[PDB]
Amino acid sequence: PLIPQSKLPTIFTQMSALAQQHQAINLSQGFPDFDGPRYLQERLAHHVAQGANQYAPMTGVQALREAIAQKTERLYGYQPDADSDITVTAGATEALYAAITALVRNGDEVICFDPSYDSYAPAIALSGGIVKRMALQPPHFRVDWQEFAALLSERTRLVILNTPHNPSATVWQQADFAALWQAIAGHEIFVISDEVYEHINFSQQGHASVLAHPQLRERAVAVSSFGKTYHMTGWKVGYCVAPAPISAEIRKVHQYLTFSVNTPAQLALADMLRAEPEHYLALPDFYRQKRDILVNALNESRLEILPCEGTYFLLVDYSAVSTLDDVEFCQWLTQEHGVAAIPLSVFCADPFPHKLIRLCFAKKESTLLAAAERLRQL
Amino acid sequence: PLIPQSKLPQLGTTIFTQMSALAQQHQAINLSQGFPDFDGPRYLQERLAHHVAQGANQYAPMTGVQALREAIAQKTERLYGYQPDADSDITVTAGATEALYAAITALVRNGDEVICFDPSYDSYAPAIALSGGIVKRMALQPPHFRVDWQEFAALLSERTRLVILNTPHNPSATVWQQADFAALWQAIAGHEIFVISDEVYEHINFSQQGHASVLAHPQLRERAVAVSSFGKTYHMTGWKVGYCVAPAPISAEIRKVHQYLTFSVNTPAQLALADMLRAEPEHYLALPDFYRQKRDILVNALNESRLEILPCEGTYFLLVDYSAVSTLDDVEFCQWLTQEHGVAAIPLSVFCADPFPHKLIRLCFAKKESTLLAAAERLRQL
Repeated sequence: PLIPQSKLPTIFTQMSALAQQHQAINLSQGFPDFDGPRYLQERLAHHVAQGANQYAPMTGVQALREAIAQKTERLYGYQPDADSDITVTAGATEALYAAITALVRNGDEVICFDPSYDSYAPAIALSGGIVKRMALQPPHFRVDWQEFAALLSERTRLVILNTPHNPSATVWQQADFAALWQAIAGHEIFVISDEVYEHINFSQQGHASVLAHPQLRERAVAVSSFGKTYHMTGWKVGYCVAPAPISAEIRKVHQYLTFSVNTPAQLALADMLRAEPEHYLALPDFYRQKRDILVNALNESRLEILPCEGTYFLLVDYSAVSTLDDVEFCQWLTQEHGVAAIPLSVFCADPFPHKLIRLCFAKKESTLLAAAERLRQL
Repeated sequence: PLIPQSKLPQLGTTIFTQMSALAQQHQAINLSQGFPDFDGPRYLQERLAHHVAQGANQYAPMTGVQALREAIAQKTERLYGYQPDADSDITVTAGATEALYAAITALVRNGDEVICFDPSYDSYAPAIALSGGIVKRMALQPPHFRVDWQEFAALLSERTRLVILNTPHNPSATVWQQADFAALWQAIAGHEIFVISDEVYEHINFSQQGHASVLAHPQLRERAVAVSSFGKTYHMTGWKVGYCVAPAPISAEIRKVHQYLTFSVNTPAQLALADMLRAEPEHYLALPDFYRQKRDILVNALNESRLEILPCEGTYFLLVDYSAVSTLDDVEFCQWLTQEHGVAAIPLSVFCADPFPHKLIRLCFAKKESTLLAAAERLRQL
């Protein structure tokens, strides 16, 4: 038995096991416990039946890329080229890995922000990139542009940002993108904007996308996730929008990663985009309702809430209630009050000196109400 | 305007989409496409809809749905005589393509040398390059494309880290026998050389002994990765669901990569496939006879044409030598054939990194009887 030497030297699985062993309300898992639109499900079955089950084009089904182009135009006032700027991928996860892999060379420095979604770091490492982390500080987790400016070097190749922000639930304002552009304008720095929660922004101001900034747009990759937008994360279909030159390099990697993406699913997704276009304009109110169920319960609790601007996650400060560290507090919470959450420390590379936990409210009303009742015991 | 330097200034192919475009322009029988022109099993499609309807549409486990991994485990045991561990040895991926990229990315470090065999499936090389690995090619020779073990031994070095073999072999339609795997073990037994066996066409082996898998060899097994594709087996290439079998330690590393590649794969599809595996195991057991019938339609047709055929031992591809018909190189010949005789084929030279001094073209017989009969009637005129 020959053993490989890892080129990359379980939390989410503990919580669901502890939540199961103690019948705790699951608010840790970052996906819905309700299903998606059946129109989409119905169109999938229709395309499978019509026999559209063989390889799809490498860049994605034509109808889908064109439908995505139109959506982009309606939303951000600019129309990408459907044949060269849009690429369908097996989930946003693959788009991120493809974009990162296409842009990061050995020794390149990539600026990221913590707390962070855990998939960026590994991809950057597999391409031999160096991660430079900015530690966003609670409660507002705003980007300290002066700290940012200091992280730049001649090796800075890419900036990966996530907005709305998982796990902090904060969002980037138009002004933040303006500041990013002012900071990287004179440098050869690419931008990857993880905007999978693009339709879950509670500001009246609306979602501020990198695609709305004319200059950043020409040097950036926007990543979206259908699984996240249509409440069906297991469908694994996403895409990225980027200038032709950049999308071309994303495609070179993608083509050998998976080559093509589930064909029926794509056609179904195309139908959904064309049949119910204003569908996402409703998601903000849809999730704001769910968010408040948890917020109102926590206002009668010794637990404190941080402002939730986006994503379907919420941050809670348990200082007044306990002295334990977040990881073990969550274990205590699950075991003593039947509510499972995720400690914010698992999203940080370096020590996080705070008493914050992440709660997901992308759940059925009954789940949120049951959670609310238990949160009110603290 | 920012333009990225490509990590792959490696000019890439459009040979397949171009042949199809030429075929439709001249309404030619398209035998160049490496996928069915008929649909998959109805039961599989039904079960997909069933799981979608039952709400099984959220993230599946990172290593794949538990039920699919066990069904694969018991299938492996029945076929090759050994039962892998369902939890640690099997990993579901979004197509064999991702299983290959993941396995290759997890084992190839910068500078590592990987031995490959031409003619070759075009996805191995680029994945190796992205990990900074060095490709060392063996040029299998017609008519039998048998491995030259002396040539192989010569390619080995202290930097050889991996051997990628594809059996049944696309595009040569040849296969590895039990003795070939025996030879492989003898050749690499003393070095830190891992093996990746692309066995997507494992259920399309026309041998009397049947498909010889790397998984059937006790020693090669604990240092190898077998790659499978459900899309190939169930005639629905667009479903993109594959997997790889490897020892816990190797799977552990494949998984570390896969997890950040796609993380999880279409959940309802995985459950649908598991049902298909448990419910109708006979579907793959009858695939050889199913394809031998389609193959023979082409074999008998050209048995009077002046074109010659080489032995097709596996895959749903067939090699045709056109020496007695034209002096054109294979690329110009396939164009001429599509335009003048209405039958689209793929030149074998596009599958080779180095010059291929032969007049061979690849035909795909994974087509409806009506498609194969029409092609047969046209190939007759040569």
